[PDB]
Amino acid sequence: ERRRLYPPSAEYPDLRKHNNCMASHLTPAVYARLCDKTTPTGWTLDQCIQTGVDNPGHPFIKTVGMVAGDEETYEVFAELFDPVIQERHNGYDPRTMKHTTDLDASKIRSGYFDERYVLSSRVRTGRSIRGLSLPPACTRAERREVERVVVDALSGLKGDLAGRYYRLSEMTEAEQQQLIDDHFLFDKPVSPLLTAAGMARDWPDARGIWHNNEKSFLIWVNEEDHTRVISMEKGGNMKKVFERFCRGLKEVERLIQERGWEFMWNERLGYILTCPSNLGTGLRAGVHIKLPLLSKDSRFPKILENLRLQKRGTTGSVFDISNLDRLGKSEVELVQLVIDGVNFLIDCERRLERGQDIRIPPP
Amino acid sequence: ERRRLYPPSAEYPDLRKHNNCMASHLTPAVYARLCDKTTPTGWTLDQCIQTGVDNPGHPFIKTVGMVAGDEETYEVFAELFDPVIQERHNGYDPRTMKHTTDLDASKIRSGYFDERYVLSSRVRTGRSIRGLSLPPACTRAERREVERVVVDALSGLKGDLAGRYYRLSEMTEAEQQQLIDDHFLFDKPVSPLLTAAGMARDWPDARGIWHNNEKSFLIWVNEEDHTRVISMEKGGNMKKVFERFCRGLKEVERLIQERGWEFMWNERLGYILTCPSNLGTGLRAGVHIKLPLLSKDSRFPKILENLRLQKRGTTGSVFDISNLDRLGKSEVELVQLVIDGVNFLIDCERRLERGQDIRIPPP
Amino acid sequence: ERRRLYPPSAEYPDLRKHNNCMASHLTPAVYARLCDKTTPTGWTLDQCIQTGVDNPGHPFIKTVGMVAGDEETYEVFAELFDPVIQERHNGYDPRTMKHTTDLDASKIRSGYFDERYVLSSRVRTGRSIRGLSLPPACTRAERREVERVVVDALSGLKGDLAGRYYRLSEMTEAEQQQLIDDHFLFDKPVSPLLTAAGMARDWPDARGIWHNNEKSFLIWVNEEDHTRVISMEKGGNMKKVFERFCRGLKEVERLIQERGWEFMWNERLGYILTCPSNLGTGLRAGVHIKLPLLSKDSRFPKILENLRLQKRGTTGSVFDISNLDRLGKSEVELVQLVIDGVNFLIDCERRLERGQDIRIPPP
Amino acid sequence: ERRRLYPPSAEYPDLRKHNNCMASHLTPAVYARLCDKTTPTGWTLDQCIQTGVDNPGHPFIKTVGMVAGDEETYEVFAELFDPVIQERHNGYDPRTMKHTTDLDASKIRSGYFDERYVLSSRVRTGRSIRGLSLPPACTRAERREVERVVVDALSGLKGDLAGRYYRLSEMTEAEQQQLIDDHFLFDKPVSPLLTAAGMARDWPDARGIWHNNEKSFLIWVNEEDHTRVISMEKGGNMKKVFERFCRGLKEVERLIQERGWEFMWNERLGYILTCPSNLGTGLRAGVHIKLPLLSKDSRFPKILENLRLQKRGTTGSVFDISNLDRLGKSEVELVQLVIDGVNFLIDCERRLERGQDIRIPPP
Amino acid sequence: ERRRLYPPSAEYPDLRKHNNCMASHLTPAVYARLCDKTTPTGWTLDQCIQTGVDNPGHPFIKTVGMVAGDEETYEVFAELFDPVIQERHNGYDPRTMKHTTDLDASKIRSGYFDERYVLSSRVRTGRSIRGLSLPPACTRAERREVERVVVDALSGLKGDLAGRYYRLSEMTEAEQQQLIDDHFLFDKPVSPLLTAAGMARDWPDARGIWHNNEKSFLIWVNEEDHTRVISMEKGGNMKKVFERFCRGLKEVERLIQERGWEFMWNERLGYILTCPSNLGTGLRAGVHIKLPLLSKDSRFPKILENLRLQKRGTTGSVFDISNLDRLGKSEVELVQLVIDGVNFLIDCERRLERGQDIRIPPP
Repeated sequence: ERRRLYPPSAEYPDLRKHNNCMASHLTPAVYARLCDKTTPTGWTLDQCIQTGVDNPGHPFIKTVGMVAGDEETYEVFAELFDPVIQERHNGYDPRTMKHTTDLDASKIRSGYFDERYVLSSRVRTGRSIRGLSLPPACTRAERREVERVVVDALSGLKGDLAGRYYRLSEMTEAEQQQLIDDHFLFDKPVSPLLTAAGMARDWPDARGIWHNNEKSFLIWVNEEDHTRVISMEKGGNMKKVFERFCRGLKEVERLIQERGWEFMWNERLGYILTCPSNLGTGLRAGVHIKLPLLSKDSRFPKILENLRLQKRGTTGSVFDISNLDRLGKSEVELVQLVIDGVNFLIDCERRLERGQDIRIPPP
Repeated sequence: ERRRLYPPSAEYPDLRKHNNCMASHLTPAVYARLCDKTTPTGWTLDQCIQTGVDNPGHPFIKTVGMVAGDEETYEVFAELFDPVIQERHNGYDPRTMKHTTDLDASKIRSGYFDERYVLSSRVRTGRSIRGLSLPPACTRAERREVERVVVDALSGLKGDLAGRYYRLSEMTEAEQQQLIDDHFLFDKPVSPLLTAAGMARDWPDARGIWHNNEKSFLIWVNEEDHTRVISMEKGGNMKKVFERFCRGLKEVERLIQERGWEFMWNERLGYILTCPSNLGTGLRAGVHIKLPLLSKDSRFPKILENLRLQKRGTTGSVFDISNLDRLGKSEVELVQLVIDGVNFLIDCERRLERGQDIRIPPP
Repeated sequence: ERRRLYPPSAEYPDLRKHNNCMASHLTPAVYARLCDKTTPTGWTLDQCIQTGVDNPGHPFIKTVGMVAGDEETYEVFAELFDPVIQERHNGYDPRTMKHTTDLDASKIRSGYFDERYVLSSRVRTGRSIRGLSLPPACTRAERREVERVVVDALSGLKGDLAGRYYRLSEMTEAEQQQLIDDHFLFDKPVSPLLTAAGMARDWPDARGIWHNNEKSFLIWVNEEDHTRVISMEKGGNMKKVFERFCRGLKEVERLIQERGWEFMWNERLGYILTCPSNLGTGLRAGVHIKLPLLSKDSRFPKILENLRLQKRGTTGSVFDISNLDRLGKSEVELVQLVIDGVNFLIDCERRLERGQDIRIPPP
Repeated sequence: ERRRLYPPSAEYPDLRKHNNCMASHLTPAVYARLCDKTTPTGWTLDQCIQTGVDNPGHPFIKTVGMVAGDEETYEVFAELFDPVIQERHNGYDPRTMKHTTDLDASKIRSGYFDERYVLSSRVRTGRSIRGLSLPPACTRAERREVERVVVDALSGLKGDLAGRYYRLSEMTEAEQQQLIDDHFLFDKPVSPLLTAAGMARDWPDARGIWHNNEKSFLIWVNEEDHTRVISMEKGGNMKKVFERFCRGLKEVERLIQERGWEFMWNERLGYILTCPSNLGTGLRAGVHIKLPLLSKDSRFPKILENLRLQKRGTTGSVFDISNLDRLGKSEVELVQLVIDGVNFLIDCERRLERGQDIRIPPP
Repeated sequence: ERRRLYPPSAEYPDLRKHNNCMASHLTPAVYARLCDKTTPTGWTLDQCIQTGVDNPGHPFIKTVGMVAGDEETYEVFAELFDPVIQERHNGYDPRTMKHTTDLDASKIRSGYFDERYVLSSRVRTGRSIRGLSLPPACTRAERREVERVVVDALSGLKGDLAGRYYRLSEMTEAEQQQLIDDHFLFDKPVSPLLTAAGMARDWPDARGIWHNNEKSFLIWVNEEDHTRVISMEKGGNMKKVFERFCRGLKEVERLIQERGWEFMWNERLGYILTCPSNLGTGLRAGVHIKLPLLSKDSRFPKILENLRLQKRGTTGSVFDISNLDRLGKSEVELVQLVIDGVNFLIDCERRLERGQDIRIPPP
């Protein structure tokens, strides 16, 4: 018409007191360029950066501040998304570098941990369906559809990979309590970032938990991403949980492809997930390890950072140790790196108990 | 094209375990009719009912579960909004009945309260600018624009109605602390209903507080609605706060009309506000009254309900008493009703202290 | 799209210190309603009121402050234009009242003035072509087209109504000087209202003067309106100039209709002209009269206003006296009114010279 | 449809008696090509060349005759705009040559003038906001928005760069008179070129003057361009005014970028301004110098032209001397050139007072 | 866009020296109204009136000057077409009056003519297919389609109504010569009106002649209208030719309706034909009568006009006499009127041969 739209800079957010990657990498020129662009489904830049805008963040804990709604979001708004990935994934370049996926689990070697040192071992990743929007942008119908696809695929599961599916909509109090006792049930998201991103709409509609009979295979349906798969065990046996995880993943992929649905996947980004931090693989191979003597030493965080491992709470000297680079390295490579780090910390703790000096690994 | 959209019932929310007015008055036929409709600005039915869907509500505390984004929202989605107004406003009919606005304040009579019984008196309402979207749907540019209009209008304020404007974006810690000490500053919304409605996006951008020099006139800018105006005093003098409130309101209205902006207003709904519960007038004429003997009696809530008054916390026998019908009665009529109720409770407390029997007013 | 337009009140002009009819009759509601509307040709409300906005006006001299670009302008923007016509034409109502046109000139009676009292007599009106835009909105091609139509029509003029056409584009200095000596040439508009209205664009392209051989018929082509026709004579013989004017007008109308073009004309407005002040007829039947004794008396302006006559400069006691109501009365009725006023002033001056008392006519 | 548009040559203006660069470089082929093209905002070629068409110009004083409304105007209508820039900027080629901007002010050397010779020194340029239309095409809302952005940016100014902002809309008579006495206030544009270009619409709405406390920093808001910045002092100290100018410019740029707005800027054109004559830098570094003996000599204009300096009125042998090439050379390079010319004229005047012969500098 | 279309009066034809009904009933207002309108198929007003424009006509022989291209042409351009029908059909009013069709042929009574007086008798009308455009606007594909439909319908003809179909495209010279000898073949149209109307495009493509075995039934395919049907005989037996004509017409109509095609027909206009003169019925019941004594008398044309009969060449005192009102009267009524006129002329000639005086019938 003849009326004038608001200038692109008139919609520019106030990012003076923000400390997330979105605010750091957002410039007036990029916002002006990407204000008009829109994904085929309907996701806009403002909806992409709403989580970063509403949450200023805090120093010493830097977040991404961005979410995605579709596969096209990483392409329509690629100009802003690429530097965020660059800074979040230690310099990984989506412009030219190509991600490699290796989920065979036939390359895992050794990696058996001491039972006293390691109490539990987990392998966790996420997946999303290609034809349906991401949790920030998915409507109620699409959230029902992803649940239906996952339930239909997981119904045809046999062998040790056998279990049931519980819907939070009609979850009874007794089974809810037993799931809480098993530390498998997920609550309504309360983090301000998730709520601002729109990952808690329509709760608990279309949200479900798929539980294996052996209590080793866990599936969360559209709580933070379309599917969150976990293979866990009480002990230090990473090879068995890794092979169970890969068998379940390939079985689910084959079943959904047989039904006609396909996982989100791109050559340059890997497995597409809603949060740009979890990209490529989404793997967090964690370990609940108790190393009091090593935790006493102040050089322990530096040594952990040298091998690209991070520590988090479960404290009683028991911590969860997980890898860093979700994107840019193969899944089996990530598993090998995390088991190597765990073994290095195990022998360091053995030396500390014996009093032997520990050599710092190269960064 | 040739592809099929998701059926309107496929997007229908799961309202089996919801206890808000939105879920009560939502039917598959209405959702099917209003799924395609959209306000000129862009507000959809799903965005209208998202707050109700995400918040199931609780029995004995019934909420509306709906919000509006534009003036057209009450007209584009009128079919669903009308029964909600009907049930929320004690049977007020927006189909045929017309709201009457009387902000002259020249009809207030008597209504002077005892200083010992009443500690404070407040008159509070809300206003919104016609050309800009409501807080649930307003973008950053529109939230800046409403703030600019209000600040420009309130700059030209003289007499006793003189004060300053503090932006939460650059509010210093000392003045923030003094505002907290004055119980005037508003925090970031934490209620799940407000957050789900989208009333807490972009915080604290474009949010401000306008404070009178005499500490009697308070303006909140786009915290829950475009403008929240309060005239308060420490005592039981309702006529002075009412006249100050009306003078400020008419001065602001004249100033914005001089600048070219106009308040949202419809004949059938009154003053348009984002929440359908606050409609017509948005008045909450409150009183901080301490009636221990009356509070001891169990018939006190029934007596309060007879005169259409409600009690809320500030306890120490001190309660805030406010009117009920925001829409369907004139502003001066609401003030007269609330002062009549306060005087009735005052004489009831006097009788109780003297031991005299109290006659229950008709409902 | 998803971006937000500027609110209609954001474009509202600052009319605090304006004293034209446009500012007086412009309200935020009307501007909001008519901001989106646009004539088929392309004329907007802002272009209609630009002349009023740029020119604040002065007290004691009130202007219209509005212009039109097309015939649809009086219909597309009728809501704002109607009150302006109401106030400008002494209460004429375009909503219901219908204008009557009578250009026969067979009803003129008496109206012969004294040669000593009256030095000159003029009959002047304006016309516009239906298929072409008004001077404020007409482009260069349309301004060429109106000139071509008028020149082709006036070429086929015979009898006493015979003359030539001079284009200001190639007007030579000698004929320009002789036209100035004849007080017929028009200069480039310098009034701020006309320049702001856009009536001086592309000068002197497509502007011309058609001059009769007898120096009695004058045509101005698109200087302020499409055609400005004048029939003038040195004396007090109104019937001859009126009949010459009507003969020329009907001859030109018949010729243009023969060629295929038609004058702008509406039942409720009469002859459409660019300025809303000149509507219905556009007649200014003027007289250069010298009445020193009457001009000395201070009641002369009131007496002139009683008969609906106005005085203007040509002073030496010589003034131009013209009618007031362009719209709402028939052309012959306007001529009768002006000749009646002139005769009344003539007999008043005769009485003053003889010393006789003069009776004030009813208002 | 089936109806025929007016041919592009039917709209071609009559430029036979025009002597501006627009008429010189306008050809029927270019007009035919660019008649249909339109900037995203709505600026057409006819609106670009209206100023040239309405003003034929005069020999010995050649004007540009063109204006721009948007940043896209220099790209949508680049075919016509490029030769105008070529002829106006001494052969600068926007097709291939790239403009270089250097506003550091750390390269200025020497350039201190005698106090008796030089009475005042000024550094003046213009800036425009990227997201808002140029003054010829900007609507009322955009003119308000540019003023709001500039006022908000200049509010956060400290140090010696501290001052107030006066709006001409509510400028009181006393401060208006004192601004006139300071020769800082700007009047309503009366030049026919500016009025025809549309640079005087809506006066004095959204027009303001920002005045430093030290009376050295002057900002004009949307009088001829979005911002007109001046740093002036009474004396011959060019380095201090240059450093103050650059500090103010970079502070304002940083503040607007912090708020989210960005200055208009292109690699091939430099800083975008409405008039094509003022491009690249818009710098007019002037000096009020009194050289009677040099002014007596008839070779003085040639000597001034040799160094690319021009003379203008303030006469009493006092003239304002300013550079020529706004575009094609760096800002610091322009300052160095103008100070070199002033020093050359100073030593020439010293020689003339001493009677020494003066050597003519190379052209 | 922003460019201006040619005004509707700029396309107005020069009808000063035209004497057809189209020019008589065309006014600038009607042309302006109907310039934009267009039939669903694509027929415009200019194409409707091209035949009238190109052919000025001649006094004493007045033509219609209009053609139609579709059934919607009589409705889209009804405002201009209606007065033409009014004047052509002796005051028939298509606005309100409804045409009645009676093709039963069971109401014909008497009407047997003398063999010596009458040499031949013909009944001729035209028909058009509803789904295909009229000859002025029909393309090559539609002209092929009408021929295919007519040929397929007429193939299934038995009894005395049996014959062949000859295509002019491959008509051999011998059969062409024999058709010429039978005076049945039609040549390429040479009348300027038909050529200007577009009724001679693509000749002789899709043009054909269907000839009965008994040489009594003649069909012309898209020569001037879609179908031209004739039933002729050598003698004065009108009842037999009328019944043969009606039997053939109803058989063809039933056959085309069986195949799925339907004749053009409207309640207010009757059978739709391309030329507005031939409307309602298109009947021209002619008779080749030789009345020398009556032809000698000068009152014969007036007497013929009294009964609504017209005379035309075949002279040798032999003339073709036919009815006038194609539209407004029933087909059987037209046949009765023409046979009554022929019988009246027969008895008048008998009286003239016997010398008896003849009484003039009422007009």
